[PDB]
Amino acid sequence: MCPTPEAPEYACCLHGMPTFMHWHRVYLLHFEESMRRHGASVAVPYWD
Repeated sequence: MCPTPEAPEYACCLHGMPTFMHWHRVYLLHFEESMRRHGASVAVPYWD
């Protein structure tokens, strides 16, 4: 689903380009924003 539903005939995440980072930044944030909505007192941890 990408521009413009239901026309595509496409795939919707941004790889691989400079804005890759950017996109996924947003993505993670979205996730976080939903997670707290169900009572998350914790931000998404990172695994090293």
